[PDB]
Amino acid sequence: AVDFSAHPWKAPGPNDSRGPCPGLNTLANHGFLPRNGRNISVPMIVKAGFEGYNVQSDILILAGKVGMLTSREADTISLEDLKLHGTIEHDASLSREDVAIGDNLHFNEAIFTTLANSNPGADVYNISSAAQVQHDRLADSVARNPNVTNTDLTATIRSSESAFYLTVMSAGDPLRGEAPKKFVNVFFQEERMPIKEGWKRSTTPINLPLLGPIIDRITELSDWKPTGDNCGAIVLGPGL
Amino acid sequence: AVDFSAHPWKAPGPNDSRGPCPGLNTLANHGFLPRNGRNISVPMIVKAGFEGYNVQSDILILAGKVGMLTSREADTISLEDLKLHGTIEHDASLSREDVAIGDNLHFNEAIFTTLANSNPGADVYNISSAAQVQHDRLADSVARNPNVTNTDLTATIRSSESAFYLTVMSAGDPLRGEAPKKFVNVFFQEERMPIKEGWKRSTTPINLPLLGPIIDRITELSDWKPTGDNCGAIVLGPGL
Ligand code: HEM
Ligand code: HEM
Ligand SMILES: *[C@@H]1O[C@H](CO)[C@@H](O)[C@H](O)[C@H]1NC(C)=O
Ligand SMILES: *[C@@H]1O[C@H](CO)[C@@H](O)[C@H](O)[C@H]1NC(C)=O
Ligand SMILES: *[C@@H]1O[C@H](CO)[C@@H](O)[C@H](O)[C@H]1NC(C)=O
Ligand SMILES: *[C@@H]1O[C@H](CO)[C@@H](O)[C@H](O)[C@H]1NC(C)=O
Ligand SMILES: *[C@@H]1O[C@H](CO)[C@@H](O)[C@H](O)[C@H]1NC(C)=O
Ligand SMILES: CCCCCCCCCCCC
Ligand SMILES: CCCCCCCCCCCC
Ligand SMILES: CCCCCCCCCCCC
Ligand SMILES: [Mg+2]
Ligand SMILES: [Mg+2]
Repeated sequence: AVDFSAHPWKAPGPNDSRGPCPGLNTLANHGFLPRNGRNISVPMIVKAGFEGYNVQSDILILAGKVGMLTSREADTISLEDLKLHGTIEHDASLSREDVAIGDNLHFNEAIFTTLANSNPGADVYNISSAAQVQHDRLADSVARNPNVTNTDLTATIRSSESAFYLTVMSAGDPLRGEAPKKFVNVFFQEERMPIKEGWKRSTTPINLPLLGPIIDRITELSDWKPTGDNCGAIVLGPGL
Repeated sequence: AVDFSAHPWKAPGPNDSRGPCPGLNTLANHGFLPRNGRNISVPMIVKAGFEGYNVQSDILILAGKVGMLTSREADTISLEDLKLHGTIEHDASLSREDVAIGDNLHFNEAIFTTLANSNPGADVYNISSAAQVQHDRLADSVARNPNVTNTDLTATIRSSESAFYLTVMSAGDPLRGEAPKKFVNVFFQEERMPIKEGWKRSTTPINLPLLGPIIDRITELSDWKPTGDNCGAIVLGPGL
């Protein structure tokens, strides 16, 4: 059914739509999603995320339908549409700059330094390192971004994203909440599945029951606190 | 051309899905949407709203994709899913009870009394009557529902809904912001297009540019103020 050898990595061209999400960009760069990054529906995302990563429909339907709000189309997006600030896209990203003081769309190596340097002395990233990175990235946004938004919702989304890189890029059981640095680094820096380096699609389904306790533990270890508004309101569509 | 003779009203059966929205219920009762009220996509809503009412894609795409959040499916809903409180469904409805103190799903004649009795001495409802109804419905919820939610967002949705019945059920130019009581009453009470009573689909497109000034004027005349935190956060999916 799914043949990874028939899904080679190819660099996106200059008119291939790419977004702020390394998960979806990586699927597109391997043809699990359309390589042009356009006309993508939630069914397409569900199937691509299952085939590529063994991520289940529960989280992809929930996230996907929120992502659909970022376009002007009835049932599709471009991947670039997802950069719409305050729908899903948030400050204190792991690999992108805050929209008020920089580029909220493209991989940025200087931002990524915090993650790349985390968990000193080990060859994996794990739940405690992930939490430390989140704490540090939010401190960076509070220090440098006069428009910073930090809410219960953005904090949960951020922990979700960390749980994603820990699980989808895992070597063994994604339950363990740890992933080889060499796999995660390739994922973010090149938006490529690190097949050559020894990565394989998880044989364990990654769903909400699995991710939940990981998300909550990342949040707990990150020493997160409310800083201001705390209204979990999302942007419901472009140009409002 | 649209043939309404090909789209007769039929009462919903006991396992036909129906929701809190008279607009979409009415389209289903005429087969513009599936009579069973199930497996409804945003494209289906766009086409049905155009064919039945001359409502354009701008508002239906925006509202439709928010409505999709209420189901567990990738790109469809059942009409009943739309009852999900705090996505679109709100307190101080025109024809339904608040969820905390009653049934937020079915037409309720006692609630509907306020609208049915508005604009005394005219045979139309109009912008000032619609505003008075909204003021009175909200006051009712504030008096009887200690859990009332009333925010910039719910207030905008409410004025949008009033603008819809004023425009879609109009006799002449929907621009005028007035509709025969005999048409509107059938719309709410029977969820039927009042063809027998003389109604015809608008020949003027109903879109955001047309609705916007009507919405804003209803709001202005309604002497509205927020309740509590005024947080415009929506519920992003069922069972959270
Ligand atoms: C419905 C599916 C998905 C949608 C709509 C989606 C959307 C997004 C968006 C909008 C962001 C930017 C958040 C920000 O940093 O400001 C993002 C980030 C991220 N997504 Fe996805 N995503 C989805 C699925 C996935 C999958 C399957 C993975 C797999 C690992 C993933 C991993 C990530 C990671 C690691 C980030 C963090 C990037 C950063 O902080 O620099 N996502 N996602
Ligand atoms: C197509 C034209 C539409 C018309 C004419 C229309 C009309 C209305 C009206 C008049 C109400 C208020 C009922 C009341 O307060 O008792 C209402 C409520 C509602 N409509 Fe629609 N609607 C339309 C489209 C939509 C769409 C596309 C969605 C979502 C996909 C939607 C979802 C709802 C919901 C959830 C409510 C419940 C709000 C509440 O009263 O608590 N409607 N609609
Ligand atoms: C998107 O894909 C659908 C089939 O899934 C196709 O009919 C449609 O034309 C495509 N959209 C565009 C704009 O190319
Ligand atoms: C993460 O790895 C570091 C270094 O190996 C270790 O000290 C720490 O206990 C680990 N944390 C978790 C949650 O496994
Ligand atoms: C961001 O903050 C600055 C300085 O506090 C202020 O001038 C500006 O209005 C803010 N911009 C936004 C996006 O609200
Ligand atoms: C609505 O109708 C009433 C009675 O005919 C009238 O007094 C009122 O001015 C009308 N308002 C608008 C906005 O047309
Ligand atoms: C109403 O709000 C209060 C807030 O103090 C809360 O305790 C209660 O559970 C709410 N009731 C309902 C019906 O949810
Ligand atoms: C990209 C993160 C997923 C966004 C989905 C919003 C709902 C809350 C977070 C998902 C896990 C609880
Ligand atoms: C008939 C009820 C739906 C119409 C209005 C919904 C608009 C969605 C939210 C956008 C900001 C108000
Ligand atoms: C959210 C969809 C309905 C919006 C209509 C209310 C305001 C219209 C004019 C305001 C200018 C931005
Ligand atoms: Mg970001
Ligand atoms: Mg209601």
